[PDB]
Amino acid sequence: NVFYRSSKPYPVAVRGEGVFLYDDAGRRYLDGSSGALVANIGHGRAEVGERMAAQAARLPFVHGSQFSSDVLEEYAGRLARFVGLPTFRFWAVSGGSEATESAVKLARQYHVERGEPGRFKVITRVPSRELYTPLMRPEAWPKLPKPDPARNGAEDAEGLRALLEREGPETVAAFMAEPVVGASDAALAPAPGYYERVRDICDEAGIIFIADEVMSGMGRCGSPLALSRWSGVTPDIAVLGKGLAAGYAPLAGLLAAPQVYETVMGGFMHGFTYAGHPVSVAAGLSVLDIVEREDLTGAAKERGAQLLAGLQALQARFPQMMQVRGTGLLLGVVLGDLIASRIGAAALKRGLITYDHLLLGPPLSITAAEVDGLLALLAGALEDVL
Amino acid sequence: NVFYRSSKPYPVAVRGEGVFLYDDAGRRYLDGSSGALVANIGHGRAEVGERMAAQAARLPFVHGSQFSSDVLEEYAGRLARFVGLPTFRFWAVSGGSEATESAVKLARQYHVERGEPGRFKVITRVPSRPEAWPKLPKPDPARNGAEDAEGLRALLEREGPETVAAFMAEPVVGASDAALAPAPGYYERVRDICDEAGIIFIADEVMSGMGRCGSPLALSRWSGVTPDIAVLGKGLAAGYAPLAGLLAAPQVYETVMGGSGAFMHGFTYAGHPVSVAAGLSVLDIVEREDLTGAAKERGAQLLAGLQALQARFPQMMQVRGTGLLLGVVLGIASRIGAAALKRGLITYDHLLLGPPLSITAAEVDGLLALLAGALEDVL
Repeated sequence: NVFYRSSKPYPVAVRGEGVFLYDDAGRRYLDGSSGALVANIGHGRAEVGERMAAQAARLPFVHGSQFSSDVLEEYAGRLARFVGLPTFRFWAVSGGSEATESAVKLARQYHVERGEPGRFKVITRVPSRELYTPLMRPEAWPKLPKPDPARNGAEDAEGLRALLEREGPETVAAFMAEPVVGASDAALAPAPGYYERVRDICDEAGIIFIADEVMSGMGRCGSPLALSRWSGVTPDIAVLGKGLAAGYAPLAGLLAAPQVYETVMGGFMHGFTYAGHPVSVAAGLSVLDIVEREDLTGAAKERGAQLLAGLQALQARFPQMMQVRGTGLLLGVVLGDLIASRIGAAALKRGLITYDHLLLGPPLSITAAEVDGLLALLAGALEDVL
Repeated sequence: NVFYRSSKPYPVAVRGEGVFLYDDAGRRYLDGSSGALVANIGHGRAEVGERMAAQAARLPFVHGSQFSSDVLEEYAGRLARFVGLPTFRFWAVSGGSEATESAVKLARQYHVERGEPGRFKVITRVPSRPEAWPKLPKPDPARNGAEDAEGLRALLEREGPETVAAFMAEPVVGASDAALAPAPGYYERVRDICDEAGIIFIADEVMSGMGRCGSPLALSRWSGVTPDIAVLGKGLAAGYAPLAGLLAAPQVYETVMGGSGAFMHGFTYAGHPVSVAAGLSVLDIVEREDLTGAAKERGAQLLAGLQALQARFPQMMQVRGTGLLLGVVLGIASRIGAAALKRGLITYDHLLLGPPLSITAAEVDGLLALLAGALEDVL
């Protein structure tokens, strides 16, 4: 009675242990992409399950329009401190899209509250009521060129000033970007100096800098927030998701600078039935305890380096691997002729889960031996197809 | 460090037990609207917690583009059977809006697969591009059910059925018009009109379903009528997990699968094992404690209580109720809600009421006593 996403055959999963998944045929798979870069701390954590059970028995649900909860109050502070934004305000939601839309809405409202309704444009980067209707206009979404990792970071970032100049800085509300790109361009990352310059340009222009960390955050890239890898730069709004509760509960949200929060509170949103959901928040808190206790951020750095080195080593045997990239445990492989689905299918056949581009990112808790196993499975898939 | 929704006070809740909530200040509140008609089986069900914990320890997450799960396969069948749509296909998502969005996209894709891309309009009903969303007048229970529904056919002829993909409606209206329900014969006529027009009938039971209105699905109260797509949420996991979804008739499912063979690619947590496990546990309880039957009994008691109050407060222009989904039309509601909260009663010119289906007879009387006090304060 399941409405499958497509007519293809869907294996039925029955168990998840660590970095592995098992189906109802006994087949075992190494979760090379943590599902969709979601299962950051691995599968089968009884610790998280116990925490969710305790919250369900104590206080499972309250609607945010009526009550806050002790677990949300606790988690908000814990999360803010972990990511290095101790004074920021946490807006909890159930998914990444809700979190992203909340961020955009907030950026727009911020300027309207300050008496600057002319600021409505939201700049985004390739390849990633009456007060809000301007966001519906095509002109509200100007595009910044794709970053060029081979160019001096600050110089590359200056492209933002150029765009602002032609758009008219007084018409711009914000600039939103994934510090390290996800699926759109597998693990593409700007050169050093890029975000430091972006932060400064945004401050000069008076626009809100939104960091989309839905995929790159929570230790994934070897740092609490990937943006911090660039001289500790901090955004005005950080968007979180997927890895927040690491697959244990539908949890996402954003962290807003005090200035932004206070502006909107003076003079935010209504729906979201499960926004701030106690059981889901408890899952996030338990996951955070683990991320910190096991120093998975540090683990992502070490294991990420090992996996990247392995992918680079494979290029000699498979020169069809046009480019290999990685920041922490968010890596990418660009393929070409001297398909990503063809190699993905072959990988699955061999028991390797993956996301012309291949996005890789196993659980931050993966062991060194398991990283080598992942590489061996990938080599087999490449051999089958190439 | 919490980003509150507004500058007003948001008491910090710390415990939920049965139909009661308690804050860190010691205060107790009677959850008269189950939050937002979400907590259908009451608060603090350790049973559900244990089921979620067991799932988290066994298989917490798989992405639907890669794997299905044994718990989802189990739940899909159990849910389908419980709601009276045993052969329907379950599409799981994490929230009501995702479910409704999915239903509309499915209805539109259905016609595209059949070579009728012109059918793009989705008819909805007041007050639940503009031209793509025709509006049917709100129901009039004072009018004959079939007579009232006939307006849908007239609207179809006005719009041109060849340009319509579906008709979506809440069997019993929610907050838009507190518990407004059509007269007998309404949906029976709707079903026939849709069949004749060849359009998809979508029943939005996100608030009205899962026993809320004294039936597995509220639509069934109208001669067992079944939709082509039933949208569910809220009461699904009853506040224990963000879970929602839709059940599609085999005809609809097979048409998409037999055509392009693909539906949707978004929704990271769609089919989420832990949330689905909560839904399965909630379903076990709903069936075991016959909460659908309870809603009918407790609902009749609460409605009678509201009608008695109406005799005292003529400002209560209308008092309505279907199972435990009730409404009070005033001729104001906001002030009553504020006065009620001060007295310890949680509420949703309309007042929507709907306590947990597990509420006891004594607790219904307690709810009525608190409401009476709030009414006296304002009226």
